Amino acid sequence: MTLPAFKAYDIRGRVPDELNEDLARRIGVALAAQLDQGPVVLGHDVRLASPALQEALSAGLRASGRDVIDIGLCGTEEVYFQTDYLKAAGGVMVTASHNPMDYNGMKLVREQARPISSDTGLFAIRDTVAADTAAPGEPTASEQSRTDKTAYLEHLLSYVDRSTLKPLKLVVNAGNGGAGLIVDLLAPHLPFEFVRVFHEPDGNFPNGIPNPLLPENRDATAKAVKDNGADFGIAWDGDFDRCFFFDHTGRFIEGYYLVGLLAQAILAKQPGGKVVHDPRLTWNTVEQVEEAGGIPVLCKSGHAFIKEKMRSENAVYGGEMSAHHYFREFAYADSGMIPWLLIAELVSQSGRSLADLVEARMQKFPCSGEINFKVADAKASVARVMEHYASLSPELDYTDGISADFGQWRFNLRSSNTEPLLRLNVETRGDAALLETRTQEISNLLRG
Ligand SMILES: O=P([O-])(O)O[C@H]1O[C@H](COP(=O)(O)O)[C@@H](O)[C@H](O)[C@H]1O
Ligand SMILES: [Mg+2]
Repeated sequence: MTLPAFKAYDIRGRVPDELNEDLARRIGVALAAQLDQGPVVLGHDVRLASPALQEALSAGLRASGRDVIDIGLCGTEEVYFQTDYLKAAGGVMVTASHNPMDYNGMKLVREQARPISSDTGLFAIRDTVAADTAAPGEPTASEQSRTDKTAYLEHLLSYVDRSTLKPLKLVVNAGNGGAGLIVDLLAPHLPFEFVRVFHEPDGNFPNGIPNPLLPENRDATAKAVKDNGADFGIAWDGDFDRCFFFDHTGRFIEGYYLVGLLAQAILAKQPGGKVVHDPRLTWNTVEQVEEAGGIPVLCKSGHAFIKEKMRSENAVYGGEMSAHHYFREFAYADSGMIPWLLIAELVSQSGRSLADLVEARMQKFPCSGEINFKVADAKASVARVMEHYASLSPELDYTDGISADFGQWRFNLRSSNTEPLLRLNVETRGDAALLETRTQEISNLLRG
């Protein structure tokens, strides 16, 4: 067989059977053989096993003559940022992001924080690790501790005009992951009044694993916003490369609408820029990008496709509906911090609530949300859907699965690249009734 921890985009498995210190050391050795010359940045999240896995990675890297730059406990985006900023050969973040207690993992990047994925080196590393029975060598390179965050913090703050910010009251919910450290380092430089929820880093996760999409976790941010009259609320996953927004009513804002909102915010600073978006939900993003004078660029779903497209297009911003936001100035990488700073600046400058910034867009382009289906035969299920709709002659696009545009409504239906699932997204032109009837019709076809 093959090591199951090696996934499409990263390494993730249960400790110690799928991932352990020995495997981590072998990954470090194998990674050294894949990178161009230079040092390697290492960081880790709040999980209990994360430091020991990073230490093993470092031991393997240094046995292979790689200098290591230890940036310590951090968010994933800090590995991306420091890898690029320090002109490193590559970087590894030790993290399980949002997963359970017995699980950990790694996200690997090369120069300029370019992704290393299954077909761009990650499976090559897997195969090297799988066959490596060599004795651990001893270190031939050094490790340096670089825990200064100053350049990262300055970079984050450079996205906003601090003189235009208003003293908004913001709920912030780190979910006992790592985001609170950065909020607290940014706070002396911002006028906001923070209401801190689940703020302390705690790898035992007393308040639940850090996954703001779980309704019970969602409600903790919503309640804090409502009870404190906050302007909005922000929650992060554990490694804080995703952020999640709650308006002043406590309503969680579906991520689709943030792509168009953030695109408009960025285009005010970089006029005429290209904006990359995914194919799942599109109409609102295309319109808002064009209305702000930008050029929208359709791209297959997945961070590696989006980053590659942004690079080839010099795109200023790219966004996925699923809370991933990528910024050219940030080494084309995703940040869970830049988005809320941009939104706080937009609320401050415009005098409009976050609710009102999105309300008309949500009415104009209602969407189903991503609905997942585990079916007996995905290919037969997809064929049942396409046969049912054939007589309507939709405009079809195979950029990523099947996109079908019927005029007043459209869907995207695709197989996940990460799990054996079918994923459905539907949207309409301002018609909630059509959205529901079509979503239910497709759902019935898929399950039949
Ligand atoms: O959810 P994550 O953090 O693993 O995120 C990863 O998988 C997601 C879902 O991919 P798919 O729909 O093909 O399964 C991608 O959108 C995302 O860019 C990628 O970083
Ligand atoms: Mg994450």
